[PDB]
Amino acid sequence: VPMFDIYSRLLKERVIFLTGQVEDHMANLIVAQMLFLEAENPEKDIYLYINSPGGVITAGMSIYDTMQFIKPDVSTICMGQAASMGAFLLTAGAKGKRFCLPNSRVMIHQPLGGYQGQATDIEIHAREILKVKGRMNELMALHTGQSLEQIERDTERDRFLSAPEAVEYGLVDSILTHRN
Amino acid sequence: VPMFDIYSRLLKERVIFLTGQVEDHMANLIVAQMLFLEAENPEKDIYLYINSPGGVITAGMSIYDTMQFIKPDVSTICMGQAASMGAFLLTAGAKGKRFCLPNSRVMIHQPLGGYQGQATDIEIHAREILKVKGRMNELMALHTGQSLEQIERDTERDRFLSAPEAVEYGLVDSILTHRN
Amino acid sequence: VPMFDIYSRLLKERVIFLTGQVEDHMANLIVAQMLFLEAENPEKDIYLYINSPGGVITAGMSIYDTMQFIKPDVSTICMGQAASMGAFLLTAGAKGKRFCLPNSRVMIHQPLGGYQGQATDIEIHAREILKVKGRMNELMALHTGQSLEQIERDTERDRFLSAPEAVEYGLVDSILTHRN
Amino acid sequence: LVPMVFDIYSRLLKERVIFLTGQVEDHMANLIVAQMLFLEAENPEKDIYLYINSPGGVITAGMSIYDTMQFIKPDVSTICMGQAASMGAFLLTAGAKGKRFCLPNSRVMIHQPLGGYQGQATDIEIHAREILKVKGRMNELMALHTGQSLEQIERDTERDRFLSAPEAVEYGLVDSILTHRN
Amino acid sequence: VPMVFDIYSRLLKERVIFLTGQVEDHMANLIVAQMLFLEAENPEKDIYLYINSPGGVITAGMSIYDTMQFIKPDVSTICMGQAASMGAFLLTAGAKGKRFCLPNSRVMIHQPLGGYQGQATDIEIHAREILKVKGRMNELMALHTGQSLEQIERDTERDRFLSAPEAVEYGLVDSILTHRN
Amino acid sequence: VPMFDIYSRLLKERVIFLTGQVEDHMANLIVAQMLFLEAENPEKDIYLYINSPGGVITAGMSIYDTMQFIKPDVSTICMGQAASMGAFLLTAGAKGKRFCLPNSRVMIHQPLGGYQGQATDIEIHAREILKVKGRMNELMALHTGQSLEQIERDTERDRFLSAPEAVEYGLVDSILTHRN
Amino acid sequence: LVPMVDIYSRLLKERVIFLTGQVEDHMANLIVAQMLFLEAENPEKDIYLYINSPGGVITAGMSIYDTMQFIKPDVSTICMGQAASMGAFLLTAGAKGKRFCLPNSRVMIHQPLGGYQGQATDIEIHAREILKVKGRMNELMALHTGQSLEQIERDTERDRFLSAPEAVEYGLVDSILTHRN
Amino acid sequence: VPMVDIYSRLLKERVIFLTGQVEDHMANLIVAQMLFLEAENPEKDIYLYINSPGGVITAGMSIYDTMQFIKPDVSTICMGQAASMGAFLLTAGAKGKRFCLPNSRVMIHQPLGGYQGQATDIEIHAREILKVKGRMNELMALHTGQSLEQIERDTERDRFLSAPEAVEYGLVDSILTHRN
Amino acid sequence: VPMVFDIYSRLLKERVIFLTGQVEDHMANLIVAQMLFLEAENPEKDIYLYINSPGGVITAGMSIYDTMQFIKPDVSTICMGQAASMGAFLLTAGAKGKRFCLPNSRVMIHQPLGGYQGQATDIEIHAREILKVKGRMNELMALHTGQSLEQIERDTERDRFLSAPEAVEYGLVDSILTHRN
Amino acid sequence: DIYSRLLKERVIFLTGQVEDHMANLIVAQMLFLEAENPEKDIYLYINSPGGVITAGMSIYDTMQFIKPDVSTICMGQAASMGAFLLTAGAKGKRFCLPNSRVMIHQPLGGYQGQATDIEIHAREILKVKGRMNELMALHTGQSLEQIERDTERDRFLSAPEAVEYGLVDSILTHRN
Amino acid sequence: DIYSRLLKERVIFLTGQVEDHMANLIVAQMLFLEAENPEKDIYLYINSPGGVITAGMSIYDTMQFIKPDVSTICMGQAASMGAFLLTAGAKGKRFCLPNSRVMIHQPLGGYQGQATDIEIHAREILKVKGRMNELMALHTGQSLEQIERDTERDRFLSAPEAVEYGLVDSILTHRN
Ligand SMILES: CC(C)(C(=O)NCCSc1ccccc1C(F)(F)F)P(=O)(c1ccc(C(F)(F)F)cn1)c1ccc(C(F)(F)F)cn1
Repeated sequence: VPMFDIYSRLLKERVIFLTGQVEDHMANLIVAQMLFLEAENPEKDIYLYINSPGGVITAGMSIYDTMQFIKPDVSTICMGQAASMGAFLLTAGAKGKRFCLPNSRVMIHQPLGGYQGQATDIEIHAREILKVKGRMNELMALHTGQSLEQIERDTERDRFLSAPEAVEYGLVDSILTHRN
Repeated sequence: VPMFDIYSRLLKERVIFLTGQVEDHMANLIVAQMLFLEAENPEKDIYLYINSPGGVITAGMSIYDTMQFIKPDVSTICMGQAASMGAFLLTAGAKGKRFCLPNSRVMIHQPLGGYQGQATDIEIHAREILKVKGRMNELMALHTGQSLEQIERDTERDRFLSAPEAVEYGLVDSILTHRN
Repeated sequence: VPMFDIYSRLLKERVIFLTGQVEDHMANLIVAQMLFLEAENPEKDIYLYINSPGGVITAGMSIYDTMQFIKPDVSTICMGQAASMGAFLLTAGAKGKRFCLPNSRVMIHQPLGGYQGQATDIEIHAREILKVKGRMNELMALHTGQSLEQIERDTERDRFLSAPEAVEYGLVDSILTHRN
Repeated sequence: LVPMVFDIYSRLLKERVIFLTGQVEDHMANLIVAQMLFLEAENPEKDIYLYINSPGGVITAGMSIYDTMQFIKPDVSTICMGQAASMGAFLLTAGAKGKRFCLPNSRVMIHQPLGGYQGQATDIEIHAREILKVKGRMNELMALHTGQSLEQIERDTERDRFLSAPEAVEYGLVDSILTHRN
Repeated sequence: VPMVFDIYSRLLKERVIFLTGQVEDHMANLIVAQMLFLEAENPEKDIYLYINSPGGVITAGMSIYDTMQFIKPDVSTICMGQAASMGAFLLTAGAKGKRFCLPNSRVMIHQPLGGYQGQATDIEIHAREILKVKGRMNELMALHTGQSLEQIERDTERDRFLSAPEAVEYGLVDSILTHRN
Repeated sequence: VPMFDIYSRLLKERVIFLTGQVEDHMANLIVAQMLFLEAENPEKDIYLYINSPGGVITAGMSIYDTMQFIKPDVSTICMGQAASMGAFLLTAGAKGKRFCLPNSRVMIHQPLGGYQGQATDIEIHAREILKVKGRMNELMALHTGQSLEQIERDTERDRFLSAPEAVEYGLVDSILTHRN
Repeated sequence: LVPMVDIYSRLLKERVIFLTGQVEDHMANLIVAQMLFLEAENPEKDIYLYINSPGGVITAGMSIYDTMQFIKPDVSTICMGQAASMGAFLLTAGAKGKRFCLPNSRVMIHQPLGGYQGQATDIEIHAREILKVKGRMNELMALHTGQSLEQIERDTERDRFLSAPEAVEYGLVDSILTHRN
Repeated sequence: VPMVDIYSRLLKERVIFLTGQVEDHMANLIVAQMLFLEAENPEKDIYLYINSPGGVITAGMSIYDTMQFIKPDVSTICMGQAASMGAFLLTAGAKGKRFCLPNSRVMIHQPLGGYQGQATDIEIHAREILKVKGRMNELMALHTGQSLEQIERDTERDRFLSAPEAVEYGLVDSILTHRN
Repeated sequence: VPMVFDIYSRLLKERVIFLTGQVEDHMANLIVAQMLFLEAENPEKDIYLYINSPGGVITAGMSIYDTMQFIKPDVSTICMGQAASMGAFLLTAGAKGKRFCLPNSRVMIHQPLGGYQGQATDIEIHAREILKVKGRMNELMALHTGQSLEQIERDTERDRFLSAPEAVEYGLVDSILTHRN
Repeated sequence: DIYSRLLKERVIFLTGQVEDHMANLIVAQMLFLEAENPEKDIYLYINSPGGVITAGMSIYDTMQFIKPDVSTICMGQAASMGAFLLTAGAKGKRFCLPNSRVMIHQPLGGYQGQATDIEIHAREILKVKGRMNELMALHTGQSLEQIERDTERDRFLSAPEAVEYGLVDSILTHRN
Repeated sequence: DIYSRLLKERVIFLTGQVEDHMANLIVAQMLFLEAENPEKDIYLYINSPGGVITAGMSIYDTMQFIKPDVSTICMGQAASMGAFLLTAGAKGKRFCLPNSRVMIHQPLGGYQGQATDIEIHAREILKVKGRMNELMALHTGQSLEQIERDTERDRFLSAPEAVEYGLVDSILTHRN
């Protein structure tokens, strides 16, 4: 990692990178960077680049709730891909400030999970992932402006969206083409 | 491998052994041995020893359905232990002809299972193991003579029964102790 | 394996066993027995017991065409479970001679596959698994009496059937309960 | 690598913020305990802020954080982020009353202690008694912090039980929901 | 194995041989030895070769091929589950008129696969070899199917599946085998 | 690691290195580098050395879209090799500022991929990788000046380019041999 | 995995011995044992040794070679699939006029491979020995093929493939075998 | 392989095979065979084919002492190779009846050993392998008619002998070439 | 590593770069980075590249080689220990007149090594490509040694060791450094 | 940086298995010391079982090339290449500590491949053995023949025996 | 840093198994300390089960050779070479803590190869065992005969037992 090191200087310009699989510890680092920037200045926008194939729902939810919680607007920019929990956090950005780069791609689907144990415990845990599915679809509908029923239909199986399609789906607000 | 071998010669006396973990192939051996003894003589009792920790539920139901289908009474004898599907196949024997040896032990509990994938598939497979729990419990009421909601409670967790409690429970009819 | 071995002894009664995963070498053994049984007496029914979770499609189809090609009717009996390709070969028995036991279950779904390579290669194998899915669904519709659409809608995701449901669906013609 | 501003987690310690993240075990808990003492040392009056995102973990390790939280002069305010299961739910409900929060989409799981032993029957009895004594006390400390009766906590912890943020408020595990900063 | 002689032994005295699974030296040698035995036992009756194979080692397949062409008996081939690559090749190499697909078998054909490791000089020796192997396999297939060598070349560059009807139309087999007479 | 290391020192002169496999994390660091240099001087050229055999397409597209978006020209110099995604990122520098060293080579082909699962899902991901192949060829045709179908035939299979043939093909503009 | 009537045993009654797979001491000893036994059964009748091998251990192979020359009966060798390296040597080692290739079989010849680990002094002892075995192989190869020593040397420095026809014109084998007459 | 049993039938002609690594169990097999052929006719010759890289010394000496002990002369035939303890049992056959096939080769050397532990125990074991080295060289001098000192000088390092050389050295009496 | 700045960073101030061990992409890049920094620091003062290497990835070496010829300053190559294959190639590629062995270093040359696995068609592609690489390697070799391309071809078919004097005599290096001059 | 401080006293440590990267870090320290001062001695401490010859030769040629006299001090052991580099110190400056031990033997090697390549690589290791022997004779003042006779097998020398043999010059026991 | 900081107070820690690289670290710290002040005592805390003999001997020859006395202090355990280096300290300046323990025994070893080589390496470990036993007798004041009767098998000495044996000079109980 080349020399403030490269990421930490970009953090001074309110830039945060979410990269790779979503799990607790990289999630916590994003949360901490957001909380830190809100302290440095609750008025200025935060920029979160998202290149991710997805990952742990509860961990992405910590970034989501931090995203809504803090004062600053969190702008999202998708480069490479934003899949599943990655696509969910991209559309979670402040309305009007969610972006895809021209050849970034997006994928949405339904929650994934797995359990082993007794029938009683399996029902508990299956009941809970369905509640998570419903919560995601609602939040998904809310950020995209699609109906709940459109989210449900379209996430039952993997659905890919090009950058233009994700603009037209309401997942992002526009494409970043070149700096003016 | 003591010797025409010791199990095949024991089979000549209508004696079938269900040892160890219950799965598709060992269960198939027993299905075939029962079919064969039935072909030899539909009148005579068949003796099914059971020293088993349990195992795959559908594998066991292939034995259960075969026991109930074939004309001969299938007598069951618990030596060692009959746990989970082992207990089930022991109480499935012809009423009056189900026996624990003096120190054999019995354990009953609910189906174990699990699966991983999309929420929608998790739901389908949770539903299914719940349906199985229901049937298994119904079928246990049938054979032991206890109320459905008694079985449901006695098997939510691991529940041991000594040979006496297993008779008093309805699982077996009597204890074997000394040949007459 | 008990002793003439037990499976050989029941071959004499024109009973074949399909147990466990469908793959080439076990499927081959099953085919070899059908050809033998037909060469012994092309007019008598053959009895195929099925307890399997499914397996390789081409291996399963090899059994299927043999069942149809040979002179005898092939009666299919499901014990334990007949899943995926096991459900297919179950329903492919002689019309009117297809049976579930009271407590066996059936499950149906669409083909599984997978491949790695260049986009062009992926396309060739993807086209092929869809054709196979097409063929399987057509045959399922033929053997159950259900519309092609019904089959396709019901096989996108794993669907379970109790023995009663398997009869009401056209997978089997009746339940075997006791030997009359 | 960690971004620097002081790495990121050190700067947020200045504002008296501490993250509990991932599996609870001895060294990550001892890290948290050490921060809680530092904070109490740097200012015995100001509040400490403990972010919890955890599936739980080793009970004795969690109980080291817990006793530190009660022992210290500072009120410790806990904030659930993605999830607080098992020892994490316990430590969440253990923060200063009125200062325990769920983020709107965090979730809480409660259940009973896991464990087990291997050895002679005589020793199996000792270790079974111990985990039963532990389960008894934990139930009591959950009843105390949540406000639920001891019997209720028992019924509800025999099996896994999920609570959303609002249900966690209604249950007494947390006090309110943090939705937008004021 | 199930007795009646195990069941393959029983179908061997009816001149049925089973090519099943991957093609390699030892299963291929086993098929060759069955043909020679069936040829000794009666060189005037046909041999029945059931093929359910995904392919395998080319030189092991060619010991089966040369043995079918060599022995006096005709070798009739029936493809039951799949016959892919070397599997398809041995299927199409049966006695003309006596090559069948069961109705739901499939066939796949393509070009040789291989691999070498070592010095440039030996890489070239081996690369040139497999190209020649390719040229002979394409020739034998054209011969047995009646396609032009050029057609065989086009259709084997990449994997190509043929259903049982399509195989009949391609020349790869002679008839489908539906219900026994 | 000869250290403020040597790459940080080369960064000062707007020299970025792309070495080895393309993947999310080395790709993210090149994007962070590119962004940092724009912020320094959004007018001064940036130089990307490419010595790579390829890697994950979406990770390369994260770098590709960053090159086009940022205000500065990105000059691409290939040393050693630019294979697959590496060729793509090479041909994607500024027209006129794309170089090969004398004995470096270039290799181009089509997307490689692999999915497994249900036939329906195989179709979705097969269809996505074909979309990816088409959009890759379009941008390949756009940056080299060849036609969509010339790129299409030349990329069905692995195709090697000497540094002269790279120039002739429009993959790069010229060859650096000695420093002026 | 075998059929009974056992199949290779039955083919042994026709004086047919099989050399499949990699040459190593134990598979080789099995072939010497069948050769010795077949001699004792009748020292005048030929022996048929079908060869489909990539090669293998030299000494293990030399144990089949010397058995072949030692025994009274002629050992006719037949290549099916491939006879590579030690496999090829044993092919061309058959009785003169009775070594055959099947039409699409193939043959590859090269030089001894080995390796050693140890002290310089011991490295020399073993390197010399593998060079001496290389010299004895090229000689016995020059003998059985009718080629000069120098030609065998040049042609085996690196891997060299021979089609069935090129093997006949090289002296490895006497003639191809297309159909049972 | 080939039960027709090929090794059993050659044993009836008094032929024993020593193949592969010399260890207690295969050597016990050779001993058991020699014992049996003595008990069958203590006067006819026995024929030990040797193709062997050597092996454990005490395992081998059990074969050696059995060869001298039994009334029958044990003719030895090297075939392929006889190295180390293979060479020793080769030359240990009956005088005038030790043969090499023309292209067999022999290798001789001193014993190999390995020990770990306390210095006091290392001495006890190093003393022992020197004793075993002295005895082996002695016996080897006695069967080759070479001096002890010549044997000692030649076995310090690996020495290869061809079939003729092994005759010249006295390890075998002559070369079998063609059956008379 | 010892600090002094660490020992290698300190020798970089004296314009000394170390090429140690297997040649692969990341160690090659650090070498290229170093040379870009040394030219920038002073486009005229010589660069000293110590080489002790058994070889490695050709494209990775070729990134070093082309960086060496592009940059303005002369690159002086000092062999110590061993320069084998691509390491030999990079040592003889230093500034003409300034390529050295130390007295007991040894050099080894041979032809490219590679390996492919796949369809026959792609095997053709990659075998052609490695023959293309072998030719240019031989050509750049002859250029830097002065030997005829034919001589290079004959002497790199197999591993060929050269002592320090032999490498001087061959054109690989220009002289030997024995004691300090 | 304890080795860095000790480096300031012109002390370089040869520890453990000899291979390319540690040899190269050995060479880099010797060049740095020469540049810091070409007239002062360097002290190379050796505690090694040996290792890769070409790696040791890169250390050996550097010791001869650089201007400073490289004194060698054996502690623990110097076996095989470790003892070659010990005997290659500046004459009169090669030291054993009282309870170090020295082991000389012959090159070890191994190849796999074609017989032609086996002969190529075996010829080479015999060439290496001769030059190892040549240089061993050179620094100990024994004859090539004596060295060839003494190194065919493992051979242990104690500090006194290492002085008699010529491998080292004397024994350090206590600091004067 | 905590260990660097205790090194400034002339304290080195010998902890765990004795092998080449941890032993080199110890030797480097001793030469560093001797240079920093060749007149001031060095303190060596030993908590170790033993380990490689030649590595241990490089420590041992450094302790003897350098100017400063090396006072050794046993903490936890000093077994085998651990015990050897503990009795290696300056007479009068070797300590045990009250509840530390000490184990002595003979050298352990292992070779594999030709008989002639086994003899060579077997001979050498016996020489090593002689010198080891000779040095121990020296440092403990016991007779040679006593040391080897006592070390032929594992022998445990408590702190008072090791004072009485001559392995260390006194016990440390509380700071004064
Ligand atoms: C990128 C380029 C600036 C470059 O790497 N300089 C490295 C020197 S950094 C530097 C500079 C000033 C002060 C201090 C420093 C340092 F180092 F102390 F920090 P360049 O010189 C180059 C290109 C290719 C190669 C090779 F060998 F890999 F092929 C090599 N060098 C270059 C030249 C020409 C062009 C044109 F004309 F084509 F546009 C573009 N780029």
